[PDB]
Amino acid sequence: AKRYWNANLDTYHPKNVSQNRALLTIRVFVHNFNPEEGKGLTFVGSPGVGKTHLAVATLKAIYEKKGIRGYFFDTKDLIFRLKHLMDEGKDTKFLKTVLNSPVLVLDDLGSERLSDWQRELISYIITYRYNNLKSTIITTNYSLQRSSVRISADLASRLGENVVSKIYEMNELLVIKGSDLR
Ligand SMILES: Nc1ncnc2c1ncn2[C@@H]1O[C@H](COP(=O)(O)OP(=O)(O)O)[C@@H](O)[C@H]1O
Ligand code: BEF
Repeated sequence: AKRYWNANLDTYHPKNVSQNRALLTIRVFVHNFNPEEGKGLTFVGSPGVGKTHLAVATLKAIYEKKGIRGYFFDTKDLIFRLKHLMDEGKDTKFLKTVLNSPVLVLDDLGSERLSDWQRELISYIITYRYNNLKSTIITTNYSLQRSSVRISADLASRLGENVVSKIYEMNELLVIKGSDLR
């Protein structure tokens, strides 16, 4: 939540061409934002590059220029939460607020390997937000370096083809290639 208390599109000073184009693409996005269009952004790249930074920035910028309140979740944290109240039987209120949210950030989306019930929820949340035009921002890890449909096949390996296909329709892809990480 608030290790990025200071993550503004203003505190952001791009450190290369990649980070600069992302910033301009975000500013255009935040400016032209209709929650009824269900368009999001997808941030890909290595660790320390600033993906989560820009995702939190985008979430705030939307809220400070459009007044639309969204949510930031770590994907694993969101999944563990839900799986609990899924098999506790009595909290749907949290699930609806997540699914029906105008803006949702899925941070570190299934970066590693996931169990069947984790793949169940991810596919569920994304298909719902795909069908009901609910704008959703994603940050994800890309392994091998040098290859864009590989950002899709590498993602599809741990999420499935169906999901990555829908992620590609709704979102614009922004690769971030900073070096030296954090
Ligand atoms: N252009 C930038 N300006 C200021 N701080 C940055 C920038 N890029 C990254 N950071 C900081 O570096 C740290 C790691 O970045 P992070 O967003 O977590 O990268 P990733 O999510 O890709 O791992 C964060 O604390 C973030 O605030
Ligand atoms: F350290 Be990461 F790419 F959120």
